[PDB]
Amino acid sequence: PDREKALELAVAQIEKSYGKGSVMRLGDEARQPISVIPTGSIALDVALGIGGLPRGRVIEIYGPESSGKTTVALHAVANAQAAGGVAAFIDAEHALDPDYAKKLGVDTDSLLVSQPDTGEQALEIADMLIRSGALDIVVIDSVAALVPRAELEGEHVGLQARLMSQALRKMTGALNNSGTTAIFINQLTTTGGKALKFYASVRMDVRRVETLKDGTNAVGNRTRVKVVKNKCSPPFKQAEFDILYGKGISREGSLIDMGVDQGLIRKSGAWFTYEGEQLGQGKENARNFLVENADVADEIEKKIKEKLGI
Ligand code: NA
Repeated sequence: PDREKALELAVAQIEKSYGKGSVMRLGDEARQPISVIPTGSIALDVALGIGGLPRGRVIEIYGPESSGKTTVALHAVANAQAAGGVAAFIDAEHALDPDYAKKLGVDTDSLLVSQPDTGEQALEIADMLIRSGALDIVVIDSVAALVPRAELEGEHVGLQARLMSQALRKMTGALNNSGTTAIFINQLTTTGGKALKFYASVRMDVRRVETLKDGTNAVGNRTRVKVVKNKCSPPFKQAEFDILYGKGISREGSLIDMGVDQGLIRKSGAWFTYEGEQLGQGKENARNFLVENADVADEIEKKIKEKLGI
């Protein structure tokens, strides 16, 4: 009785002294912001607690080569644009496929792109963009590619981490004020991510778990994402979803998964049913049905959000 108040007091002082998400019980509900950047998977949006990526914060998305981390980033870009936002993409990798981006939903024509000469030029340009107040989202591809000028110009070793540290402490204020989200893509956490690990409000570990198949042909990959860090909602939640080659994150696939998870979609055998109606036999028909019938896919989306507050 007398200790329940001391803990509430303790938590409050921590909250006041260090910020809103400085301590949380893992069973807590998330405090919902006004706006967020949805990820493309409702499952991931739920895993993040606040229904998507936070605004005015640093995000890290890391994983192996071709884990899907860039696909997740590009979906964040599409949704930011889809709600009238402007996007930028700081590219030190030169791997971007705009056609793939296009099929996800990215307005590539409007997408600001920069291919900077050095790591510090990359971060300075990003910061220049962020302070404009005009961007909703900027993506940095990638952390490891942010090679310092000195190293590129042929000149001890350790200053890439120092470059990130310096840049992030300056960038973090610019992001809060602007309400711009910065997503750092990072490989396997790798060459400056040790500062990013503490500056990031969200960190997402992205991985392939199995190849999806249409008979013997590889159509895509089931993808798993763990929110290892989350300052806006309890951390350590994970989600799975499908990335289909040439299309990206199957929005409809996630609606079904979370649909059955939430009891909104029942399962009379291999038949997925919704509201007395039938959606399809097997996952693909249920999936294909939802894209062909966008109105019911939004019905299922609104219902899932209502049950969880997302
Ligand atoms: Na790409």
